Amino acid sequence: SVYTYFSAVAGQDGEVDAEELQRCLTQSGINGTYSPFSLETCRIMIAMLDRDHTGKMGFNAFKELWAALNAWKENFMTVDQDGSGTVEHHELRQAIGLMGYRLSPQTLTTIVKRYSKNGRIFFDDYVACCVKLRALTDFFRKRDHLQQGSANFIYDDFLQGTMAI
Amino acid sequence: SVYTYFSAVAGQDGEVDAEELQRCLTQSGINGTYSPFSLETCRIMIAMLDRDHTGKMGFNAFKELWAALNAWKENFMTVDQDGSGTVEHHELRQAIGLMGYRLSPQTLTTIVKRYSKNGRIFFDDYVACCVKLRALTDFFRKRDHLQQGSANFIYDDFLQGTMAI
Ligand SMILES: [Ca+2]
Ligand SMILES: [Ca+2]
Ligand SMILES: [Ca+2]
Repeated sequence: SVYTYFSAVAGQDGEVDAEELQRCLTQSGINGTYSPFSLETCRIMIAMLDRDHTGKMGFNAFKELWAALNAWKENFMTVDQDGSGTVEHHELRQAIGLMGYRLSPQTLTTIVKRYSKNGRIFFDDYVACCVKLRALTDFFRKRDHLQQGSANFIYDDFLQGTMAI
Repeated sequence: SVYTYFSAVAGQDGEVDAEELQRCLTQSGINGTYSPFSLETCRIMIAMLDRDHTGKMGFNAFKELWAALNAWKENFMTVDQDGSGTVEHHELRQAIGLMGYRLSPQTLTTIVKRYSKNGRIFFDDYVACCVKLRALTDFFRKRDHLQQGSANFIYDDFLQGTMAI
């Protein structure tokens, strides 16, 4: 069980940091034949749910992450129509739609260019993208309760929410 | 010159991607006895100046980056008053002030937690921090029309500016 691996890598504090999380996820086999997650992707995964700002992730938060990772993995396989093991612009656009985001062509362009390596978006980068989209949206939503699609941010708040990710 | 190193790694399009930039900067000696830059840091250095959204860096952008890196390098030497080769909370506070940014102790704490390892911020992470602070502050300033320290953002705009870095 992935939960058994969590316990095995948790260490003395019963919670995982980026490095421990990377070990747990790699042992889980969630990445299949794709490359394991990078330390950076695991760090952002933690930042996404680090409500207490401790740089670590508790088990209950991990259950939420695991659920999200499996949904994102299915989306990846769904949109990877050519089975390249990489997500191209039109595929990523589809995945973004599957996740519920309504983004402009330019934003999509920016995202593809930012996450591409040698021309392609591999699983690790794809997941990192999904994580950041969710983390940034969580922050934005706290300033957009009416869900109007706009929000005011004081500079300091803006940096706190974005620099933490 | 550093531009000689740029020309040595530049692609046939006269630009460099994150990996080619990494090689150029390693040859430049901007780090001295410090470590080379991580791929992630080089990727955001490119993003910071990717005004034409090509995911690559041309000569003009590199010259701008080189100037910024030297500014950040000099600031690093200035604030690392105990010669630890690393920047601690108090020292980063000074550096952020030298960069012309005014943030709260709370935001400072968020930044230190994000980039420090055992209380120390090493060169690569320090530069990554400087890059993101500049990029996000410039993005915020563009929307802060009245220059009052607060700005309203359309959701998609917010995501493009933040996902870009
Ligand atoms: Ca632990
Ligand atoms: Ca594909
Ligand atoms: Ca120091």
